[PDB]
Amino acid sequence: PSSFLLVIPGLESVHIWISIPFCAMYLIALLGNSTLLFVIKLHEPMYYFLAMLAATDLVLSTSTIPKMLAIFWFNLKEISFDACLTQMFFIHSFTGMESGVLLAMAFDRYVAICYPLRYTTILTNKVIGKIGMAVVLRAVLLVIPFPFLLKRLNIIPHTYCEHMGVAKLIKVNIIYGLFVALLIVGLDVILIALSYVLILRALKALSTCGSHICVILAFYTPAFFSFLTHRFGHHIPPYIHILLANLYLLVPPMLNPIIY
Repeated sequence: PSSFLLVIPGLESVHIWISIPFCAMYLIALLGNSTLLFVIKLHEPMYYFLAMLAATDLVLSTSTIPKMLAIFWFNLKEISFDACLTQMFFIHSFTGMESGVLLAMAFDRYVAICYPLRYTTILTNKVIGKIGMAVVLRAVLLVIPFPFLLKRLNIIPHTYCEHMGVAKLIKVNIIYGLFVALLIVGLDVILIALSYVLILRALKALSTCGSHICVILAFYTPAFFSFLTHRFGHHIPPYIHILLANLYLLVPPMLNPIIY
């Protein structure tokens, strides 16, 4: 096909009033990430990982809001196929990178707490760069097959091209979609838990790790809520499902810069 006609389907009567929270959240996220990157322009590995997280988060947020805002305001609901594939790949790759960055931050905190005297000699600008490149390469490689698999095979009740939503237009893609979740997100939980049990097994030094727990709580718990509502949420009408997905995707960009 040439174009896709995107469509909150239940609340089709009033649409201007719904766009105010999304516009405000996008502006807040953009301003916070811009300030966080500007302040660095503090040369410590943890701050490097924080900067990478902020940059990836900002680029992810800027790739979904404008289409939704345009649909809400200008009622221009046509998206080219190439744009849909690009948006899908960008969204999924940036979610994977964000998870990888969180894992790297946890590792840095562990190596700081358990080895306070060998913290600099172990983490070297070269090794940190290699770790970051490895995380980016893993995310890109694991996100690269999705557009190809979809292109191997016209109304979307959503606001952006989601792979699960687009795939409804079956029994094979879901296996890989579940495998990738338990490789870049499922393994992050295990490694973070193992890096926290080891730290606690080892007071002021334990309070520096407090801010990093809030980010995990604000980024993982919405994911668990979305997973539960995407597997047992049948009685709820679809517009609630759309609002919940948008909120779960958008509020971590709002919360992250305000915490750090």
